[PDB]
This record gives sequence, C-alpha cells and structure tokens, in this order.
Amino acid sequence: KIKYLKSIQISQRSVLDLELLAVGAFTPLDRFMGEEDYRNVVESMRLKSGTLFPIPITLPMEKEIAKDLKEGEWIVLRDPKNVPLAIMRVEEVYKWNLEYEAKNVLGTTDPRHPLVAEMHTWGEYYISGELKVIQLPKYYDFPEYRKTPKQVREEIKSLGLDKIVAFQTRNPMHRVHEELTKRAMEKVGGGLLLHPVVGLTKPGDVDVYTRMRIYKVLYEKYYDKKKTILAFLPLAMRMAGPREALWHGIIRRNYGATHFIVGRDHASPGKDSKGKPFYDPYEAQELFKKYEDEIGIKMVPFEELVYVPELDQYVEINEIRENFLKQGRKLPEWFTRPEVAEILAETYVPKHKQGFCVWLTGLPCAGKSTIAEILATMLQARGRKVTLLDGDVVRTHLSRGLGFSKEDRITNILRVGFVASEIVKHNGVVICALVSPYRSARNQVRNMMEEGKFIEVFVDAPVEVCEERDVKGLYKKAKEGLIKGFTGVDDPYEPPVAPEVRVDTTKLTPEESALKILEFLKKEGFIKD
Amino acid sequence: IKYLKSIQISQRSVLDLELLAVGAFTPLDRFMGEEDYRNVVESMRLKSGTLFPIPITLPMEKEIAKDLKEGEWIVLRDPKNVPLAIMRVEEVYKWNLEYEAKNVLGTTDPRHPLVAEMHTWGEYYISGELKVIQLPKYYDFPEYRKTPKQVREEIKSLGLDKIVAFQTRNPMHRVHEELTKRAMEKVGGGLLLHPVVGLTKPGDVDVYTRMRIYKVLYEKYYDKKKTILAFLPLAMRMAGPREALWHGIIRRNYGATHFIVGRDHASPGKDSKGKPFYDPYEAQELFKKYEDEIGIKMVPFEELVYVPELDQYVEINEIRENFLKQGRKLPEWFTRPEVAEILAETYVPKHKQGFCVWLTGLPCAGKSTIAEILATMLQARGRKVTLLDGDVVRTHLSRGLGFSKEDRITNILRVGFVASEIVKHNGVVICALVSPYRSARNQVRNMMEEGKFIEVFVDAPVEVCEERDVKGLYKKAGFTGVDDPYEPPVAPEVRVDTTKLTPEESALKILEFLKKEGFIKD
Ligand SMILES: Nc1ncnc2c1ncn2[C@@H]1O[C@H](COP(=O)(O)OP(=O)(O)O)[C@@H](O)[C@H]1O
Ligand SMILES: Nc1ncnc2c1ncn2[C@@H]1O[C@H](COP(=O)(O)OP(=O)(O)O)[C@@H](O)[C@H]1O
Ligand SMILES: Nc1ncnc2c1ncn2[C@@H]1O[C@H](COP(=O)(O)OP(=O)(O)O)[C@@H](O)[C@H]1O
Ligand SMILES: Nc1ncnc2c1ncn2[C@@H]1O[C@H](COP(=O)(O)OP(=O)(O)O)[C@@H](O)[C@H]1O
Repeated sequence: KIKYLKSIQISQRSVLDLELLAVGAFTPLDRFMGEEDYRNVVESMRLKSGTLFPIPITLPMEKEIAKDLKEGEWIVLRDPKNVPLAIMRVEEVYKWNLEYEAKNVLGTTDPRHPLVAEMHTWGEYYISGELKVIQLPKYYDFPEYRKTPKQVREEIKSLGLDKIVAFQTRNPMHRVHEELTKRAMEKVGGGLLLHPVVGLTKPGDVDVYTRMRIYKVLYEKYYDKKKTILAFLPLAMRMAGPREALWHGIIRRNYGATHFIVGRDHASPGKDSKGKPFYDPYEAQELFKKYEDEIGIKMVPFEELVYVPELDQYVEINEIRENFLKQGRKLPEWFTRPEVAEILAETYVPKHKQGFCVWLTGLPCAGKSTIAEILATMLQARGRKVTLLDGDVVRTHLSRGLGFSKEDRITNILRVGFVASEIVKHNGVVICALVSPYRSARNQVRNMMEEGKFIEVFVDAPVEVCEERDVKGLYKKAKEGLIKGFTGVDDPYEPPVAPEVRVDTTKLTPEESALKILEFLKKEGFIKD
Repeated sequence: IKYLKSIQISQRSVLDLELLAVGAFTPLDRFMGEEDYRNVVESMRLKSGTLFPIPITLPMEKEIAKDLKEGEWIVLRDPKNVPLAIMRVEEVYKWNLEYEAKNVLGTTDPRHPLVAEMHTWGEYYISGELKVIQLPKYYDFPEYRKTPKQVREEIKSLGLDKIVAFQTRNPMHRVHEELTKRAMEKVGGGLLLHPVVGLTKPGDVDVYTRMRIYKVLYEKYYDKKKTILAFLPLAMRMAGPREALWHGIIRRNYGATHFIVGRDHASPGKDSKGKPFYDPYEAQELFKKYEDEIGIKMVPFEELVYVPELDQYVEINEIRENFLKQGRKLPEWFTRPEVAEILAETYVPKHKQGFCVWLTGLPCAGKSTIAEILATMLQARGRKVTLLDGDVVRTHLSRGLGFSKEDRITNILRVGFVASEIVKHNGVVICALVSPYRSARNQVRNMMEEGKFIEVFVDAPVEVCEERDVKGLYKKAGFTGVDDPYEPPVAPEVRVDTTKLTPEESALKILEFLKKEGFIKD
C-alpha cells in the first residue's frame, strides 16, 4: 500500500547499493548507514559496533526534499524509471562533508578521482532507516549469472567444494587474468568464483554487455565447470584502492568465498591531476593482509604477471592494449583467447569500418548537393553503404509538419542530426547536405556522435552565387527559401568555426571538393584504399 | 536552350541516350520513329531492312505529349535536371504494351521485370533528331567506362585481331573465369570483359559490389596483354534470344569479333506458373541464324557444371543468391578469395544482418515495456539497437505533427523511413508505436528487403488501459481504440496476447522467432 507514501527516485548508484543490501552482500549491514556508523566508517573503517566495514554506504538526498522529510515516515525508494524497489522509514537525516569523506575514504579531494567528481552531484544530506523490500531490480541481459549470496553459497555446496578463490574484475579478461586465476586455484587447493562487477566501475570502461559476453564465453569454453563458478556482481565500485580491496573481501566472503585474489593496483582509478598515482601498487595487499583474519577471508596475492615469449607463459615480474583497441586490430592468441578478441573486434571495429557523418554546410547554390552526390559515389565505389540526407530526402521524410521559423529550422537540423547519429552508431556512412545556417544547432549535432565521427564540411561560396551558377527565377527562390525569396533578407549564415574540411568552391570543381573530403577521410583512416 | 521546353527522362532513357550518343547502337542515332519501331517489334528489322532486334524508344506521359508541337526543339534532362541533349519533336505516337511485350519478350506476364516496368512507361513514344549537350558523368570507375572508340583503340594498342566479348550482369566466379579463358583459347585472340553496369534485373547484386569484383578479378587474375575490361552502361531488357542478338550488335560496335552465348543468355528466369520465359539454348540458335548478317561470331557454351572429383568445370559430358542473402562464405573452388571477401563485406552473416521489429497495438498494450526488454536482450547478444519508442519518436521525429489521420500516416512513414536506413546498415531497430493504419505499416514493410521487417502484434483488449494507464489520457478521452479504430495486422511475424503473457514473456517470444530465422545466434 505504497500509493499513500511519499516517493523519491534514487540514483543508479543507490539502486545497486540497495540491491546488495537486500541480498545480504553487505552483511552485517542491512540498511543505509546512519550518522554514527557513517562517521566511524569514515574515520576508522568500523561500524559503531566495532565490526570492520571500510566503505561508507549512504543514501544522498537533495536539501529541497530533505527539508520536508519527517522522522518516522515511510517513503518509497523508486529507481530512475520510477519502479518501486523498497520502502524506507526515515529515522535519520544528517549533513555530510565532501572533502572530509573523500580525504579519509579515498585519500584525496582531487576531482580527477571519478568518485570525487561524482560526489559533487550527490544531494547534501544522507538519510537512513529500516528497509522493507518490494522487489529486486529486474535484469534482462544474463539473469542466469546474476546470483545472490545465497545462490552462490548453494552452488559452492553442490559442487562439493570446501575452498573457493574469488576473482574481482571490471575489465575484459585476457590470458594473463586466465593464468592469474588458475594459478590461484592450484595454490589454495580449491575452486574458483569468477565474480566480475557489472554495476558501476570506472567512467570509460569497456561497456558492460561486451564484458559480460567475454566472461560468459571464457567461462563456458576455457574453465573446468566442477571447480569454477561464474557470477555477476551488481556492485557500484568506489575505486577506493586499499579500502575497496577490504570491502571486496567482505562482499566475496558473504558470497561464500574463503579466498580472495588481490593483484597489482587493485580497485584503483589511476593517477591524479598532478600525475601522482592515487594508491601505491601494493598498498591494497598490505592493508588486506593486516585485516584478512578479522574479515575471515584469505588473500591470494600476486605481483604483476608478465608474458615471456621464451617460455610462452605468464610469470611473476621477478624472473598496454593501446595499439590494438583503437584504429588497430585483433589481439594475438598468446595475449587473448580468440573468442574474446573476436568480441572485442565487434565492439572496437577498425577505423576504416567505423561509421561517420559527412555534414555539408554552406550557402544556397554553394554546391552541397553536387559534392554530396559525388562523394557518395566515391564512398560506395569503396564498398561503403551510404545514407544521403539531402534537401529532397529530408523535406520528403523528415521536414513535413515543420514551419520556417528559426526554431523550426533548428528542430529540422537536430532531427537530421539524430537520424545521422543513429546511422553512425551502426557503423554506417551518412552524408547530410543542408544549408544548416545555425552554428549552435550544428554543434549540437556534433555532440550527438562519438568524437571524431562528425566530419563538418564548409562548402564556401560567395554571397548570392545562384544566378552566377545559372540558378535563377523559381529555382533560385526554391534554393533561398521562403523568407529570403519573399523579403530579400534572411538570418545570416553562420560558418563552421573549425570544420574538418574547408572547400573553396570558386577554386575547386565539385569533384575536386569531393576528392578533398576523401583525402581527409584517408588521412584519419576512415578509408584505407 | 533557355527558350526551349525541358523534359525529365527516365534512368533507362538516360542510358539508351548515352549508348546512342557514343555509337554503341550504330547504325541507330536517335530514338525510334513509328515505322522503325513496328518493324523492329514485328520482324527485328528497321524499316530499311537493317537488323535491330530490340526497340529503343522514348516514353512520354500522355499529358506532356499532347502539348508537344510538331517540329519543336526540346531539352532532355536526366532525373536530376541536368541537360543531356536537345531533341526535335518529329513524331509523337501511341504504343501498345501487349503488342510490344508479346512480340519482343514472348510474354505479358508481370513477373517479367520489363513487363512490370512497362506498365510505368508513358503512353506515347517520341522521336526526332538528337543534338548532344553532354554525356552522363560518373564518379565510380571512370577508367573502365569506355566508349566504342576507346575500346577499339585499346584493341589496337594490344595488337589483337580477334576479340571475344563476355556479357554479364552477375559477380564472376571461377566458372565464368574458366568460361571466358576457354572461349579466348578457342578463338585464339583476346578477351573483352564487358559487364553491364547500367540497368539489369531487380534483386541483382548492387552495381558497386559487382564493379569492385570485376576490377579486382581483372587486376589480379587476367593477362593484361590480351584482356580488356570495360563497363557497359546498358539498360538491359531481359529479353533472352532477342537480347542475345542485340548484345552481338552492341559488342561488334565495340570492336568484338566474337561473342560468348551461354545457357539461358539474358533470361530473367521463370514466369508466374513457374515456367522458364525462354528455352535454355534458344538464344544460341537465334544468334546462329543471324551471326553472319551481324558480323560477329558466336562462341556457344553448353552449361558448365563443376565436377569435384576432377576440380574442373565441364559442359555436361560422358541459386547462389539464396546464400548471399544468408551471408554464407563461398569456397575457393567456386570463387576467388578477393571476390568472396567483397561479397562477405556487403552480405554479412544472417546473425549480423539488420532487421526491424515493429511493435504495433493499442495504447497500454505494453509495446514500450516489451521493446525496452527486447532491446536489452538484443544488446546482451551483441547487437547495437536503435529504439524508436514513443518518447524517442516524439522528441526527435514527430514534433510539428498532430493527431489527424494524415499526420499519423506521415509519422508512421517517417519512423519507417528511419528504420529502413538503419536496417540498410545492418543495424537493429525496434519501433513501438500504435501505428493503427494497416496500409501505412504495409508501406513500411515495402521499404525493406523481404524477411527484414518483423511485424509484432501486441494484442491487448480495448479497455486494458483501465489498470495500466498512468499518464491519464484514457481517462480524459483521436484516441486509438476509443475514438479512431485500430487495424490489426493480417499476418504478423509474431503475435503476443498480453493478457496472458508477461512483458518479459512477450519479448522472449520475439527473441525465439529471431533465433528461428537466424537473426540471433544467441
Ligand atoms: N598483470 C597483472 N598482474 C597481476 N595482477 C593483475 C594483473 N592484471 C590484473 N590483475 C589483478 O586482477 C584483478 C583484475 O582487476 P581489473 O578488472 O583490472 O581492475 P580492478 O582491480 O579495479 O577490479 C585485480 O585484482 C588486479 O589486481
Ligand atoms: N564550383 C562550382 N562552379 C560552378 N557551378 C557549380 C559549382 N558548384 C555547384 N555548381 C552548380 O550550381 C548549381 C547548384 O549546386 P547545388 O549542388 O545544388 O548547391 P546546393 O546544394 O548548395 O544548393 C548546380 O547546377 C551545380 O552544378
Ligand atoms: N554455368 C554456365 N554455363 C554456361 N554459360 C553460363 C553459365 N553461367 C553463365 N553463363 C553465361 O555467361 C553469360 C553471363 O551470364 P549472366 O551473368 O546471367 O548474364 P545474362 O543474364 O546477361 O546472360 C551469359 O552468356 C550466360 O549464358
Ligand atoms: N502483461 C502486460 N503486458 C504489457 N504491459 C503491461 C502488462 N502488465 C502491466 N503492464 C503495464 O502497462 C503500462 C503501460 O505500458 P506501455 O509499455 O507504456 O504500453 P504502450 O507503450 O503499448 O502504450 C506499463 O506500466 C506496463 O508495466
């Protein structure tokens, strides 16, 4: 009977924290932290009780909603799509300090830290109270592998395993990670819990679907199923290095792990705005060993493993993939399993198989359509499917119902841009040939596509070239548009301030202009020919 | 030319005009007058007696033809309004489709691609003196687009006194390469590979893929001292035997001394009753009766079959398109590796092919919920998805459109247009609109290749909004199911009753169908 209750929509981070609270992943915790537990966790990595818990888990609340919360009231925690997940009694509402929390938990207040930057968007108050679960978030990707602590413990049981090593990861797994985990099994003498994070990791990680597919194919094809469990963890990482390493240990223990792998640079976001590493490479191993007994999970530590061609094996240092994922290509068998490399190659296609939008902007009769047509032909002759969005196509399929106000014309540009950006998403080539006079509208379209995939072409011509180029009477009226045709005046054309290609049409034939766009496309690697 | 009337001609007529202008149809130099036309139709001859087996005429819609003045000069412009020639209006006459189709083609069956196109031709033919302004200009492989003069010059530069020509409208596999190189050895001269890049047959491999195939195959496998590659901008008629003779005339005008005529030469296949339009060797027999008069020797081949136990093609002694649209990889005994990879570039495996899931049904039926779930399932399987749901469509696509029947149709056609372009690039697009009008959804289907539009009927009762609506429009009320009626699909690919299936189960059922067709290999 939640319909009478006040509702709040919570962040994607809070949905994940709520989910893990509800399934017992954070045991002993069963609710968001109140003020006393919070402040002791921040200062000492301990709940008020004295139980170790290194990472604060709180529910932020904007001060405009906090102001009207009432002690003892039940509220509905709803997800970003408004689905009700839990009700919460509001027992505590308290102010937190960003820099104190960041400094103590993360070791830094540098906003280059992904979590520091995020904390600036968090509501100014934290709230706490008893939770009643309505439902868990529902997933439609790989629900077979999304297992609760209870399901994983019951699976360890079924396989007859007494010892289990857990592997944390937020990254695709290569053959170094495969060796890492398998050495760890043999060493501890138990099975293995592959436990990748699918909730929130670090901005700019490989997308979750690609990663999940990687973990799935690698588990099913390369691991012994009597000794190995795969399970997806809906964790919202803090990227808090050593403190998060400890946290991982507690979580994996609640899933039934007796052992936990910690390698080099565990749970670290890298380096700060000074270039200084956020954590020492083995600071996490260090803290973990100090607490491993109290937590009740044994650390299986690794020094940085390296590949030795002479041995064709991965050894400890005592004895990256930046040319491949970019415009480059498939990783070799000794670095990555073929099935994983193939999945990566589907996601990260070479630059000459990537989509891009050639946007041709300029004055009426500048020659946009002619150049577009020619370039489309040249591109198709090179094996590329092309969508050509010129005046006629756009006015037929996209423009109907729009007027000729500035707004309607910006709408039209943005419409063409949305369509072009969806085609680029699917690795298609789009050529757009519109006057598109408004610079901001065009900038907006650039912002719809991945960086480098918007080729803005400035088709430069003199003012009122139409007649010179034998476009007169009603044909010129058609080119100029309604306002200009009837009044003799229009909004000024706003040229691309820094286009990819500039084409001076008084100097180049439309074929030469088209060839110029082509040479840019080869230069960037969009065409190998 | 600014004082003259202008008319836009068809793509077919642009190509006929190009070939008239470069002398490919010599002795013809204009579109046919009524006397020439009738004697060509009836007896494969110009009024003068000169052999010409295929009519070349210029169709004009009845309303324009009526306003033409005897003896006047007009400008002939292409579909993009570029002026190619002026023509004097010396004749304007009606033609008869049944007359022309039955005599020239042997049939009036609309299954014949030309018969079907002829029903779109203007009802009058025009003829008179031509003065060329400019030839069509191309920007694909201009180096291989060669006039009769140029091919005849290149023949001399190679010092070849005999040249066998090869007609094709298809990719060349090893069978064709062996067919051409054997023809060449029989004749003892050179080879002119003369593929058609103008108009062929609907459903043919697109011209760009084909040209790239001819170019790589010629560049890496043919002896340059005896092989010429030239692209022919012919608008084929698919007229079998009669077209064979025509090809002979044309290739002779390019300098060919010999012409390959294989099985079923220039045939479009079978009619509506599943019968071949022409007999397999009728073209070879007709050609043999006129070859001396034409002045080009036929090099006939019996049908070449591949015999695995020899690794050789033999003429029977002592199809493929159905696996291109499936993205199957061709074996090295059948195709050269470079051709196989060009075809694989354009014809991707089925599980990588683009498709459109179009969820139609009443408001609150659950189209958006189902589409969102399906999107996730598809993304998890490694397909990027464009989701054209209500909110995406309303923000980006349908602003400025209202709720009138016209605007609702316009909106269905617009989302359909967008989906079709995504599909063209092998993307997955899920659309979730009421889209109540059946004719409009059918128009959207026709924007895509057969098998690529998955129409899903999300079947819920009319009053399902009672328990499901949150926005409040059903309570407040052009509403579909209440004011303006919904037209359900006659044969959707998938149907989901939503009073029985959960949104997850509905999406799972769509997944199942996509797996069955092979669009999703999990
Ligand atoms: N080359 C390596 N040598 C040793 N340990 C490694 C190596 N690469 C990764 N690891 C360890 O394996 C796990 C994989 O973690 P990863 O997904 O890269 O980031 P995170 O530590 O943030 O989960 C971590 O415990 C890490 O310390
Ligand atoms: N650089 C140029 N020099 C001479 N004529 C040109 C040039 N560019 C275009 N034209 C001609 O001007 C006319 C208008 O060109 P078009 O491509 O339609 O311009 P837009 O699409 O910018 O309105 C066409 O007939 C075209 O052939
Ligand atoms: N297996 C085969 N055996 C003999 N001749 C063939 C075979 N396949 C194609 N041909 C011949 O090769 C030429 C090109 O065939 P095709 O590409 O269908 O073009 P068209 O439709 O113009 O005949 C034609 O002369 C045809 O008869
Ligand atoms: N069995 C069901 N099938 C589809 N939708 C359902 C079902 N049961 C409840 N609903 C709800 O109906 C509401 C409206 O659904 P929506 O997907 O927006 O419909 P549409 O997009 O067809 O207008 C949603 O909140 C959805 O969860």
